[PDB]
Amino acid sequence: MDMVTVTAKTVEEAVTKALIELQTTSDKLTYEIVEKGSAGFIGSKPAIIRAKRKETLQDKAIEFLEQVFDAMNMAVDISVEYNETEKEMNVNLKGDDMGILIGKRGQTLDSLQYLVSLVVNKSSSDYIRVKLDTENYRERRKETLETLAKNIAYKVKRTKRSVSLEPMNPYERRIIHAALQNDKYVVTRSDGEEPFRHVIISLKRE
Amino acid sequence: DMVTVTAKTVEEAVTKALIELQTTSDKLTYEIVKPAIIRAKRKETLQDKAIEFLEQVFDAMNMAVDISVEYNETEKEMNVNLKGDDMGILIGKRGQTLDSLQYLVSLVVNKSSSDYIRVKLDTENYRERRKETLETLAKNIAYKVKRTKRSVSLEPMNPYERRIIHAALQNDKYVVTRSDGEEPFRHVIISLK
Repeated sequence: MDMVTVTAKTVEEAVTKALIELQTTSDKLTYEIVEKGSAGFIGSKPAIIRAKRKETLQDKAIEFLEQVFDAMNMAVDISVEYNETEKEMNVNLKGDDMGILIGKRGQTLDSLQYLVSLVVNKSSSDYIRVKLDTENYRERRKETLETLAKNIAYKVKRTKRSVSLEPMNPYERRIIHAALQNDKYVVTRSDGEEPFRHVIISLKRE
Repeated sequence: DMVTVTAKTVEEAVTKALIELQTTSDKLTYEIVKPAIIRAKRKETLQDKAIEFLEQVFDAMNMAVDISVEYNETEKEMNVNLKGDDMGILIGKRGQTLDSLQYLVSLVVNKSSSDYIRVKLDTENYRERRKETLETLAKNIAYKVKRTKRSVSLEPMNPYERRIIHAALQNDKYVVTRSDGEEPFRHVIISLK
C-alpha cells in the first residue's frame, strides 16, 4: 500500500495538499489524521495526515488473486481492463506457471473467476461482470474442442466403434454436445460421476 | 524447522528419532551434515496443506471460517468441513462457491502428492440437504406439469444442479427432462410426455 504523509497548517489544508500530490480527487481519497495542528501567538504546530488513493476495484481483484496464486505457490502476471460504463472487468493471466496446468486451465480459470467475482462484487453496489482468462485460452480452447468433436465423429463413423472422450468439466462437455448437435450419423451423451465424467460418442441408430 | 539426532554413520542415525518422533520414513525430511549428527522433521501433512490453503483464501475474502478435515489415508480420501457464523455471507451462493473452493483445494493437495487424493469440501452437510430439496423440487414440478398438462422452466442453475434434476425425473413414467438456456441462465425444462 502506497501512503504519502502530508503536512500543513490545518487538517483541511493537508487534505487539499494531498489531493494535489496524489493527483486523485476528493471522492478518491483515504486518509488518517496523525495530528491536527495548533497556533498560539506563536506556539504553532502543523497538522499531519497520511493519505493514499481510495482503493480501486481492479485493486481488489489483483490483491485477491495474488493472495490466492501465492497460496498456490504459483507465479502469475495479472492485468485488468475494467470498463466502468459497461460495467465489466476483464482480467488476463499470463505467466510461465500458468502454462503448467494444461487441461486443468478451464476449471481453474472457472473457479478462480467465480471467486474473484464474489470478491469484486461484495465491494460494489453495481453488478460487475468479471471475466478471467489467459491469452485467449477460452476461445482457443473452444475451437479445439469443437475440432475434437468433429474429428472423433469421423473416427466412430469410420471404425464403427464407440469412443469415450477424456473427462471434462460440464462447460466443456457442452461444447462437444453442441458441436455434434445435428450430425446425421453420430450421437453424444455423457456419462460418469464427476470429476471422471465424460462425453461418449457413438453411432446413431434406428 | 527441525531437530537433531546422532548415531553411527547417518543410517543408524536416520532410524534414530524416526522412533523418538513416532513418524515413518516416507513422511520425514533429512539434513545431511567418533561422532555423527543429522537434522530431521516430520513433513507437512496433506491436511496441514489443505487447511493452510483454505485459511489463506478465506483470509483473502475477509472471512473467518472453521475448517476441519478428516482424512482416510488407506482410502486416500479427505473430507473437509467448514462452518461458523461467517458462512452466512455465502447464503445464495454456497454451492458454486463450495465447488470452486473444492477444485482449487484438490488442485493444491494433489500437487503435494504422488498417489491421487480424492478431496470433498462441504459446510455442515449442505451438500446433501441441497440435493434433497432439489429432488423434491423436481418431483413437485413433475406433479404440476402433468396436472396442467402444460410445461415449466425452472430457475437458472449450474450444471451440477441441473444433473440432480435430470436424475430425479430420469425414470419418471410420464414427463420429460430437457436442459436449456445460456449460462448463467441455463435451466431445466420439464415437459409433458
